[PDB]
Amino acid sequence: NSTNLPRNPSMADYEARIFTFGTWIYSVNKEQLARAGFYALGEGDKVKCFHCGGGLTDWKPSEDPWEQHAKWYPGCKYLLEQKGQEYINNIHLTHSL
Ligand SMILES: CN[C@@H](C)C(=O)N[C@H](C(=O)N1CCC[C@H]1Cn1nnnc1Sc1ccccc1)[C@@H](C)OCC#CC#CCO[C@H](C)[C@H](NC(=O)[C@H](C)NC)C(=O)N1CCC[C@H]1Cn1nnnc1Sc1ccccc1
Ligand SMILES: [Zn+2]
Repeated sequence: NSTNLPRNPSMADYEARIFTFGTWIYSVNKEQLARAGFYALGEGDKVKCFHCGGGLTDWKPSEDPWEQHAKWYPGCKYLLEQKGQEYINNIHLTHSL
């Protein structure tokens, strides 16, 4: 019929997300992480996408969350929505060496 809404529709609001990044000890921008649909799980730099539940760790001190979301989770709709299919495609294209 119609499909694909978020698994944890309680992390849909940016506020709810930066909420968790209060005790964030990492140089990976909390805001860009939250703004990218991410939220800390409570262990390490372990985050997830609120929509596609895509998990990410091992963040480099200067990674751009938006680039990572594309790469690891191309089929996220939230990503598609905020960034558009060219972005995702462009990211993946630059990757190629
Ligand atoms: C650099 N920028 C950061 C953001 C980054 O890229 N981080 C990477 C990362 O977090 N990734 C890579 C894609 C997946 C994601 C990890 N992930 N996925 N899901 N959750 C997570 S982390 C997490 C976990 C819990 C809560 C929140 C987050 C990565 C470096 O982090 C490590 C991790 C982990 C984990 C795991 C899942 O493992 C796979 C499912 C797989 N296991 C299987 O049973 C598969 C289905 N069977 C084939 C797996 O571990 N594999 C598959 C073949 C062998 C191994 C791959 N491998 N080889 N050597 N090391 C590895 S582990 C690995 C995983 C992804 C990329 C590279 C290496
Ligand atoms: Zn996602």
